[PDB]
Order: sequence, then C-alpha cells, then structure tokens
Amino acid sequence: AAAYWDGDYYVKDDGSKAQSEWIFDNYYKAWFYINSDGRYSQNEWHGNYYLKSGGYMAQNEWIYDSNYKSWFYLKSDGAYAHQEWQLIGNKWYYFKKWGYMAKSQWQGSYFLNGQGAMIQNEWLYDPAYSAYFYLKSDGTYANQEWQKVGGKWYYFKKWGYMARNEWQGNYYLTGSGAMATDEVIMDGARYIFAASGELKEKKDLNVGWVHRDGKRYFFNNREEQVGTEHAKKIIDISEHNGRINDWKKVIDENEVDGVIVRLGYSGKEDKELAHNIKELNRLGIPYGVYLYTYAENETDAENDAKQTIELIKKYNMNLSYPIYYDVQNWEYVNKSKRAPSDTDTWVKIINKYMDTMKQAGYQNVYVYSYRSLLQTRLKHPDILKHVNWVAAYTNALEWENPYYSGEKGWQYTSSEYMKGIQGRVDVSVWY
Ligand SMILES: C[N+](C)(C)CCO
Ligand SMILES: C[N+](C)(C)CCO
Ligand SMILES: C[N+](C)(C)CCO
Ligand SMILES: C[N+](C)(C)CCO
Ligand SMILES: C[N+](C)(C)CCO
Ligand SMILES: C[N+](C)(C)CCO
Ligand SMILES: C[N+](C)(C)CCO
Ligand SMILES: C[N+](C)(C)CCO
Repeated sequence: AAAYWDGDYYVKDDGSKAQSEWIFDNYYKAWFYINSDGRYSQNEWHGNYYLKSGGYMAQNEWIYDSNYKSWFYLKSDGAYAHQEWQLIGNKWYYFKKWGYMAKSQWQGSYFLNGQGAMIQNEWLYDPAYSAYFYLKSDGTYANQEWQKVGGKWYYFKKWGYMARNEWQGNYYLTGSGAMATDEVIMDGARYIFAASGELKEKKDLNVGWVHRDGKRYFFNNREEQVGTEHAKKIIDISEHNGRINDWKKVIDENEVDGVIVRLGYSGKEDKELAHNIKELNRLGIPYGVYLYTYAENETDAENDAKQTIELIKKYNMNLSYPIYYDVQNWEYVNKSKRAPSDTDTWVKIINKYMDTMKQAGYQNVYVYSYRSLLQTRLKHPDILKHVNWVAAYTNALEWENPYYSGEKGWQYTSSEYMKGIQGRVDVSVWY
C-alpha cells in the first residue's frame, strides 16, 4: 500500500527514498540498512550488524566472513557478539574483541576447540605450555586436584599441569601421568604400591651398572645380570642431545665404551653429525651410526642406502660399531603419510636397504627397532635375521630372536642423565 522496494532503493511511507538509515520491512519481517547512495547494504557489515545476501540483517545466527576469515555470531538484536560468552546450539562459544570467534585457544580457564566449542571432559596437549591439561565437566581446567579419567587416576598441579614422573603425597604419577598401581623401579629402589595407588613399601636395589668384586656388570631392574664382566655401555646421540661440549669428559666420567651417532633421517642430515664425527675420530672413541627411515617402498630404501653411503665417505667415518637402519612406526609431522602396516612391504624395504649397503661394500649393517614392533609388524625371519639392537624401556628385555646369534644391544632407557651431556640420554648394554 505505501513504502516499497525499487531495485536497490527503498521508497518510504512519505514517498521519499530512504537514505543512510535502517528500515524494517514488515513483508520480510527483517531489517535493512540503506546507504548514503540510497542503496541497500548486502554481503557486508554496517557497524555492529551484518547484512546478508539480498540485504536481510542477520539475527540469532552464525555468519562466516571470508574477508575476515572468521566466524561471527549475530545476537537477538543483530549486534555481533564480542568480549563475551554465548550458549549456541547447546555449546559454549567465546567471542573476542571485534567479534572474532575464539578457536583452538584458551579463554581464561576454558579452552575452545577448532570449531570454537568450549571443550569438556577432554585431554588437551598444549605445545604453547608444553604439557597436558584436562578440561573438566564444567569446562574449567583441572587444578590442584585428582581426576579419574578413563579408569586411571591423574593429578593436576597449580595452573593445571598434569603431574608425571613425580610424587603427590603417597601416590606416584608415572610417565603417562597415570597413578602407579603396581611397582615402580626408580632411585635404585623398588616401590611397591597398593592397587588403589598408595605406597606400601620401598625396597633398595643395586641394579644398573654396578662395580662388584673388582669387575663391572650390568643388572636389569629384575636384578638379573645381563652379559658378562665385558658388557659394554653404549649411548646413542643425535642433534636432539645438543652440541656435546667435551666428549672426553662424557666418555671417562660415565665409563662409556662406544657411541651410535645419528646420521639423520630419510632425506635430511643430522645437525650435529659433522661435529660428532670430527670429535669421535679425533679422540679415537669407538662408534657406529644410525638412520631413522621414512621409507614406504624399495625405492625409498635404496635411496636411504645411498644417503647412508654418501654421509660415511663425506665425513671419513671409521665404523667400529654397525650401521643401523632405525625402523619405527613412522608418521610425518603433518600426518600426511605413515609407515606401511604390512610385514611383507617391510621385508622388501629392509632387504633392499641391506642388499644395497652390502653391494656397496658395507657388510656390518643391522636393524634397530622396539620390542613390540618386532613382536608384530617386523616379526618375519627375513627381518629378524638382521636385528641385533632392540629398544625396550622395561625391567627386562625378555625377548628372544631365533634368527640372529651373536653380539647384540638392548637399549634399556631413554631417560638416563650423564656427566657432560645436557638432558636425558639413550643408553644400551651390549652383550
Ligand atoms: C529484500 N530485497 C527486496 C531488498 C531484495 C531481494 O528481493
Ligand atoms: C538496531 N537495528 C535497527 C540496527 C536493528 C536491530 O534492532
Ligand atoms: C565485525 N567486525 C568488527 C569484524 C567488522 C564490522 O565492523
Ligand atoms: C559455526 N561454528 C563452526 C563456528 C560452530 C557451530 O558448528
Ligand atoms: C560461560 N562459561 C563458559 C564461563 C561457563 C559455562 O561453563
Ligand atoms: C592452563 N594454564 C593456566 C596454564 C593456561 C591457560 O589458562
Ligand atoms: C595424558 N595422556 C594419558 C592423555 C597422555 C599420556 O602420554
Ligand atoms: C615432515 N617430516 C620431517 C616428518 C617428514 C620427513 O620426510
């Protein structure tokens, strides 16, 4: 009867065109903003309000704005939510200054996931703080308190840091954070815990590298001698240990018989390789080397072998210990690729590496891996025949390999501290 749309323009009750003003259209039951040129706004903002395609003011709804690359939420009056929480579709969301939805980030004691929702009853590893946090049922981080999560007990310190490798009263939180319910061997002692977690007893032990009756032996955490008086202490080092300031100190003070040096991984040289080889050669310290593989197939394996050979000659390496193909359940950082799961593919990968190295004149070449992989994915006679260095950070290795006989190593720890090295060190007993 009265006001009406004329293309981009709006003719009001008085017969004049709208200009620089909001109008409410009863037919559409929506608000529209008319600009100074008399045309309605659309697919754009006006102050605190967003005008959708066709001009309709957004209200009680999400809008994704591709210019800002952000979600926004327009409230009951159309105004964007900002510096405030909103319960939407039965989930809590936080809006920052200027209305940008919070995502993958903290808001005080709450954490918003990648879709903006406040998380509840979830673990969060936050690399920004380098620790685990647990967001409770109410969304707040567990703090100075116990929480039972998935059948196990965890303790959270001040500021919510998950306790690990440490005591909280009568309870010990293990490396996973889980409360000990069994036994823990540490500090040269065995700690015995009730099923409910409380410490019951501590029994002194004399395990590890021990000098007894004029000779040196290695005892596992079951107090069993591993090897003979000639058992050797071998560390393995990489750029991850940083630059070693004084190698001679490391060797003498820790009684280290030899070193396995990381070459790098498929396609990349280790940052400390050059320095490590230089020093180990200069001091006549016995060493071997290892390459962490990201191989998927035989081509990758032959390339791994070529890289290995290239580095050996480049640095004039004098190899007292073997060349090691370090085989693990690898996965790219960006998760774009992961190791082949089938045994037969690894049989081909491993044997191509071996054959290539052998053809190049290197006969002292073996596989390193961890016990569980060797019991599963790598359990094949043509793989196991090459395996003589095995990782298991356990009380005993208790693993048999009928396919290899001779000198071998057990990497029993990745958490040893040694004089002259910053941080934790991998150590093996060679027997
Ligand atoms: C709602 N407008 C009339 C402004 C345009 C869509 O027909
Ligand atoms: C306040 N506006 C007129 C801009 C619309 C919502 O009420
Ligand atoms: C919603 N923003 C504040 C990001 C733009 C509109 O003024
Ligand atoms: C629209 N969001 C993705 C921001 C939340 C609702 O799924
Ligand atoms: C609105 N808060 C997120 C702050 C509390 C609701 O869990
Ligand atoms: C969990 N912290 C308290 C450490 C940071 C976020 O508030
Ligand atoms: C804290 N979690 C149990 C989730 C991780 C242990 O590594
Ligand atoms: C991206 N990564 C370094 C994990 C893969 C190496 O090929």
